[PDB]
Amino acid sequence: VVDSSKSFVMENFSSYHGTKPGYVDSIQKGIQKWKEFYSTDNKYDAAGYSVDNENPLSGKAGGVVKVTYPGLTKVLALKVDNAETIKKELGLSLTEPLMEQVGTEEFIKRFGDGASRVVLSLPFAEGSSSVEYINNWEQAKALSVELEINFETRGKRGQDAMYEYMAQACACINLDWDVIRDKTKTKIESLKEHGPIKNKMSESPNKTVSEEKAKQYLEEFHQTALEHPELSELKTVTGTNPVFAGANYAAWAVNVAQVIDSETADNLEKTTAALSILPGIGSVMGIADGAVHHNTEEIVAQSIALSSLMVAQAIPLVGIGFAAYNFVESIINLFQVVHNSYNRPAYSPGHKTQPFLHDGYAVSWNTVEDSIIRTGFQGESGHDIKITAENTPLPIAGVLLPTIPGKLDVNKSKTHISVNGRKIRMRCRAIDGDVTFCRPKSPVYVGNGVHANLHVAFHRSSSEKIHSNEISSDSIGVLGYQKHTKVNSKLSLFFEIKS
Amino acid sequence: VVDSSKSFVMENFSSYHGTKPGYVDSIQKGIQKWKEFYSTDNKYDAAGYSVDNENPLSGKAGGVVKVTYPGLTKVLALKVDNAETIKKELGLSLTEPLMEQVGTEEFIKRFGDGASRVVLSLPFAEGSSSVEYINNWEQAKALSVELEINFETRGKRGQDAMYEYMAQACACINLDWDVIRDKTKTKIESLKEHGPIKNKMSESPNKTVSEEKAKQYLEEFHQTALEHPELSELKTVTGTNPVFAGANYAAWAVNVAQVIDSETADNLEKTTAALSILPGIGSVMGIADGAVHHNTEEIVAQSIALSSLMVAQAIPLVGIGFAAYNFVESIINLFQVVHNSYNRPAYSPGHKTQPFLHDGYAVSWNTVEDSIIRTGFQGESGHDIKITAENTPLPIAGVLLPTIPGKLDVNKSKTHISVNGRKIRMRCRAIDGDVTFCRPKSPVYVGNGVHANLHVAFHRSSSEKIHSNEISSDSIGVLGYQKHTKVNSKLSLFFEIKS
Repeated sequence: VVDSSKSFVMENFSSYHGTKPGYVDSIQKGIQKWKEFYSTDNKYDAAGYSVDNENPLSGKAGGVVKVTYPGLTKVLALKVDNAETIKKELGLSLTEPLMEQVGTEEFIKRFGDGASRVVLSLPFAEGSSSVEYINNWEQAKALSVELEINFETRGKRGQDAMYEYMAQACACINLDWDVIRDKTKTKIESLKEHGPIKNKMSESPNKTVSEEKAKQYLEEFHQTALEHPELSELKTVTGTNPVFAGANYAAWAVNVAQVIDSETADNLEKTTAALSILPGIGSVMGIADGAVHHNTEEIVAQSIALSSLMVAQAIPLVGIGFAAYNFVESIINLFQVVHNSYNRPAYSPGHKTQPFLHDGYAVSWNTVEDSIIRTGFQGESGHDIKITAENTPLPIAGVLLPTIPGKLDVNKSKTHISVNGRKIRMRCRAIDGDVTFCRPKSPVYVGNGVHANLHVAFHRSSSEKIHSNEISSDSIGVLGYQKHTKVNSKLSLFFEIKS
Repeated sequence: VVDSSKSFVMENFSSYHGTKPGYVDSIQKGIQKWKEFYSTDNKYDAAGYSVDNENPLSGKAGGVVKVTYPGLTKVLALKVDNAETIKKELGLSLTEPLMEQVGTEEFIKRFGDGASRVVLSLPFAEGSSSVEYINNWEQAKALSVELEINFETRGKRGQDAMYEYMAQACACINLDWDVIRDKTKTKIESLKEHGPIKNKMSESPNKTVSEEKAKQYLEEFHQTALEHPELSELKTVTGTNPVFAGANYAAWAVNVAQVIDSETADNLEKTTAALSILPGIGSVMGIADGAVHHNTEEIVAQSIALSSLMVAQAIPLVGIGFAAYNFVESIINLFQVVHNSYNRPAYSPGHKTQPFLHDGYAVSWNTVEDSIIRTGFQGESGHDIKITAENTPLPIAGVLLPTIPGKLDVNKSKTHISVNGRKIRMRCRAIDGDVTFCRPKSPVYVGNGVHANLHVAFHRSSSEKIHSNEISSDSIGVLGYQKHTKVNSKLSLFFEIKS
C-alpha cells in the first residue's frame, strides 16, 4: 500500500494548484474550503484545472498558485488509491475517514519520520509522470500561497493564455494565436470580396438541397477559393495528402451545418460541445499520420479561414454570422486542445503497449516488459505480441526479427503463434538484411472472434551487450496480407535494448 | 517457479501425442527419440501436431496416440518456462541441463512426493485451457502407448479426417466435407454446361487485360452465374451483406489469378502457401461480424463452386485446370482452418483484454481484472479502459455506465479520462434506462500518437450482491463521434459480475 522507496522528507515542500476564475486573489489569502485539498508537482497540469465550471469546455481560465509547507513535510507515496484497502493494511481504524485520520497526531508520529505533517502522494494519471498530492484541510491552513500565473491578467482571447503557458513545457507546437486570430480575420474578409469567389456564391442554390448536391457544390467552392493568393501556401501543402483534400473540407462543413441550430450558434460552450463530437476535424487541422503538418501561424490561419467560408456556404444548403464568430472561436479552442495532446510526451503506435492499427489489423506488445529486449547476459527471454483484426478473416504471413549472431538469436523451438488457443509452430530462416523471417506451419487468420498470441523467444550465447550499432532496426515486423510489385501489410512493434 | 496448488500425484497418468505420417505404428512399440518428449492433456490439440513436416500446410496427418505411466507419476506445474530461472530458484545445479536433472533420482526423491518420476507441466498456450507435458526421454521408455486414432486409416481426402476429429471437441461447425467435395464437383460441372453461362464466357477478352476491366467483366460473370438453379440458396443468403457481394468474389478471383504461376499451380503446398496470404477470403467463406454464416454443406459447396468458376475466368484476363483442382483442394483446407478457429472457445471483441475495433477506434480493458465488477461488499473499485484511434483525431463524447442505486453507483470524483497524461474530469448524469452518462469536461480526441485511459470508479453502499436480474446490459458503452437521426459511434466493453 505504500512505496517507501518513493517516500521522503522535505523542508519547504511546495506544489501547485489550479485556480478558477474569481478565486485567484482570494486563494492567496489562505487555503480554506471537496473532502480533500488537491495539488500537483507539475504547474502545467495545474493549469488544466483552472477553467470555469459552468463552462468547462470553452470558459475562462483563472490561474495557478504555488503552495508551500513550512518546516518539514513527509511525502507518503501510495501504491493504491482505495481508501478501505489503505486503512486495512496500515492497521488504521477502519471507521473514521482516512484523510481525517491522516491529519491526526498519532498518524503523523508514526509515518512522519519526524515531519510536522504527512501528505499523501499518488501517480497523477495513466500516461503522466506527474504526481498528485492529497492534502488534509486542517493541515492545509499552514500553507503559504504565492501566485504563479493569472491567466486573466494576460488579457488574451478565449483560452489562449492557458494554452500558451502549457506550451512552455516543451520549450513543440508553440503558436502565437493572436497572430493567427488576426490573420484569420483578415483572410476571411479578403476572401469575401474576391471576384471569382463572389461569383461562385451567386451560383449557389441558397436553399435546403440534397446532401450529395450540397457536398458537390461545396467542393467547387473549395477549389475556386483555394486559388486565392492569400491561400497559396495552403494550396501547396494540401495538394498531396488525401486527408487535406477539398472533399474533406466539404464533408466537414456539411457536418457543421447539420448540427448547429439557432440556440447552439448563440452560445460558445454549446457550440464547442457540438463541434467537439464531430469526425473529420483532422482535415482542417492538417493532422495525419501522427504529425501536425500545419504548424505555422500563416498556414493555420489560412485553413481556418477557408473552413469558415465553407461553413458559411453549407448552412443555407443543409442547415447567420456563426461562421465567422462562434465557429472560429470554437474551432480555435479545439485546435489548442489537440495541439496540446501532441505536445505531450506519449508512446507512438507499436511502442510499449500502444497498438499498431493498420489495414484492419491491430497488434500490440502484451505488456511493457515484452517490449524490452534485455542484454548483457546468457540465456532466454520471451516476448508476447497480441494480434487480431476488425472483421473478416485476415492472414498473418509471418514475422521479421532482428538477430545478432551469438548476441541475439531466435530460439526456434520456443517461438510460436497461438490462434484461439491452437498452438502453431514456425519455420525460421535468415534472409538478406540481418533479419530472420519466421512463417507459421499452419495458416494463421485473425478477425472478429479470432485472435492470436505471437510468442517470440530469443537466445543469448554471449554475455556481451548489444551495441546500438549492431542492430539495423528498432522494430519487430509482423507481416499481414500480400497486395507487378508484391508487398506485405507491415505491422510494427518497436522495442528497446536495456540492462 | 512452481505452482504447488496445481501439482499432484496420479496413478496411471496418461496424456496424448500427435504423430506424423509413417510413425503411427512404430510409435506404439515405444517412445525412443528433440531434447525432450512432448505430450498434452487434450487429444484434439495433439491432433494438431500430426501433419507431415515436409508439407506442414496441406500435408497428410498421421494420428494421435495415448501414453500412460505405470504406478505413480508426480505432475509438477511450472510458473515459468525459463530453464535458467528454474534451476536457480529450486537450488538445482546451474550446470547440467534441466530436463536431464529432472530424470535423476535425487530430483525425484525431492519433488516426487513418493512418485516414481516427475513430469513437468506448463500452460499449453495463450488462449488455451490445455496443458503441455515435458517428458524426460529416459523416463519416457516406461510409457505404454495405445492408439487413439489414425487419420490415414480413415481414407478421406486432404486433411478432412484430422479436422472432422477436432470438431468433435464441440459436440459447433461440424460439416461433412465428403458431401461438400461431391456437391462442389457436381455444381462446377453443371455450371460449365449452362447456356447463359457458356454465353458469357464467349464474351470474354480471353487475354491479358486491364485489372479494372477484368474486375468489371468478372462481376458480370458472377451476376449471371448466380442465376443458376443450383446456386439459388447462395443467391438468397448473399444478397444483403456487402462482404458477400459479386464485387468481392471478383476481387478474390483476380487476386488468385495474380499470384498463381505454373509451378505454384502444380504443387498443393505451394498453392496453399500462396492462397493463405491473400486478403478477402471471408467473402467466399461467408464469414463476417464474428459469425460463420455459410454453415450448411449445400451452401458451402455453392460458394466454393462459384469461386472456382470465377478463378477459371480470371487467369486468362490477369494471369489451366488449376481452378477445379488444386485451387478447390487448397481453399477447402483454408475453410477447415478458419472453421476450426471459430469452433474454439475464445473471447469476443471487448471481452477480457480483446479490443473492440470500430469506426477507426480501438478500445480494450487494460487488464482482465478491470473487466470484472466484484459484488457483495461495500466500497470502491476502479476499472481502466485503453482508448485510441488509427489516424486523424477522433473524439470521445463520453461513456454509458450501468448503475444500480446503492448496489452500484458511479464514483463521480474518482472517474476520469487521461489523454496523453492530461487528466480530464467528467460530468455524470442518470438518463432514461438505468444508465449513467458521463461526459468529459475538456474535449477528448484520440488518434495516431494520442491515446487515453478512461478510469471508471464504482461505489457500493450495500453489501447485497447484484442479482443478474437488476442489470439491463452486460457492457460499458464508450461513445465516439456523432453521425435526420443522430447516432453515436458505439464502442463496447463487456464485463462480468463476480464474487
